[PDB]
Amino acid sequence: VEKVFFVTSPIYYVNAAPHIGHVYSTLITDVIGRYHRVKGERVFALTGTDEHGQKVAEAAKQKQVSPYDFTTAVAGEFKKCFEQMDYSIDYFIRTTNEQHKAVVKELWTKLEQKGDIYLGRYEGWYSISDESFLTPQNITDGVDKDGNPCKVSLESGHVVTWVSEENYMFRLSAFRERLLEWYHANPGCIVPEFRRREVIRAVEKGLPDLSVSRARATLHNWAIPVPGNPDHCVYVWLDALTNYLTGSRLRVDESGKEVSLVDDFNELERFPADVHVIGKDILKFHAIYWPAFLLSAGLPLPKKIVAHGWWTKVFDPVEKAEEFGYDALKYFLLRESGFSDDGDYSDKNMIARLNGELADTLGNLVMRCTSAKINVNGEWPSPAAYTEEDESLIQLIKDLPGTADHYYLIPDIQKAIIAVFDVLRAINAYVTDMAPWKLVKTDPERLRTVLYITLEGVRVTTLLLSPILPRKSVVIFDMLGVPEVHRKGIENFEFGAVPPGTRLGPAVEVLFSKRST
Ligand code: MET
Repeated sequence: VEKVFFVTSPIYYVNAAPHIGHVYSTLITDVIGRYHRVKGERVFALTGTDEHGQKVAEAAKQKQVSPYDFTTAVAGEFKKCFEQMDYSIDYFIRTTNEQHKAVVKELWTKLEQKGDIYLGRYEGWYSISDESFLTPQNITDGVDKDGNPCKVSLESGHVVTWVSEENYMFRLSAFRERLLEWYHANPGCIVPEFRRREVIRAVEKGLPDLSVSRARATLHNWAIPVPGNPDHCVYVWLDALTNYLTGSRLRVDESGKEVSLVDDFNELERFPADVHVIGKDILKFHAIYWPAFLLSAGLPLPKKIVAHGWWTKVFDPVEKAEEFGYDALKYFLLRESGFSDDGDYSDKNMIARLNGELADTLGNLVMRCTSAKINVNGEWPSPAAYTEEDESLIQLIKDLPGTADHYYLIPDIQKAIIAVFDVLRAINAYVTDMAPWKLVKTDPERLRTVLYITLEGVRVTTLLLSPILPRKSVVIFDMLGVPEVHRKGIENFEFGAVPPGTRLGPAVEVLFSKRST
């Protein structure tokens, strides 16, 4: 089914300035979106801000300014950050948007009509910071900003409070069987696998109904009213999760502003999401609540939720990008960490990867095959006959796109990078064995073959690395003189797509500059 590939980030609470957490989540969303655009697919990537709720309102009250002013300002800080980071997100959604609120009301009303929302009570624990209902098994003893004894969440460590409110309740308990059927029929719907298993174990244990409204005083009147009941506000999470639906329904102009909300999601061919990128801290809301709501409303379910290893709720990414380069930092963040906190994020390791992989492996190779000493005609040469060693390298280059494609689709961007760099290491080894610098004087016919394979390997690896290194990839292709048309599209994943006789671009000038150890 040819639709628009729909990839999302979470929408971030505006209680606080943007930091690495949000940058990382949105980076992953951006990389996926970029890969599918490189593949030649229609893409709509979404990110944004989560602006209502008790947590934000109390942050605004702490800074002594109105919630409207506060949210608008911080939303601006997030936008500025994502421009600075040079993402290619198609739209930035804010839950304060009137068209978003409209959608929330439509969805709420649908749930109510299907009989899945009733008036009840929630009596139990709540983490305002996580906007999360917790059971007594999920709390323990801790301390508040003072240092007084209190209760805190086991999930997150933030303070919990007991809540006793008459609330509108969603009949989540009724969706346990269908959610379990969903997880089992779609065993790749949650990545990584151990997080999928975690969700299943949880839903197996049983599901309580879920409070989807709060008394308006509690949220300092900073939330969406419940349709037909002004005394209640819609739970920030139902509000927040609904952004995905809203985004799927907005026509957006070339400038990036929302201009229209379509009635039927199918008009824009985005819903449901093909990939929801989230942090591990909000898995339950996306893998349990969200699909339960969609099941109630008869809406289609997302294909994949990928939950990465860091919590999204001192290390300044803009500052490090100014120091080491933007693409470099992006490469590091995506290469250093798989689905764990077990990444080494120090300057030592940043420089180690910068010098070792980016400069020594990739950059060095680019200069070798474009060098005036080795590539004396400044062109793609026409290869002669291939040796078995030539063919071994060629096979790797041919196999690479299929391998990288699967990884990007899991999605597992770390493994995609590793796969490309395995081939880059192999090309370097080949170049070292063939010693093309010596062949310029000794065997020009042989050099043609060696140089051509090298150039082609570099092009193909660069193409598959272009979602990770969007700017540097362009520089590389410019050096190789690859025409624009060949920088995109699955047809150009194939070996030999750039014909011999193509001229290299002019030289000026380093690709990645190494740094003091
Ligand atoms: C619908 S995604 C909501 C995410 C939440 N606002 C957070 O920052 O953790």
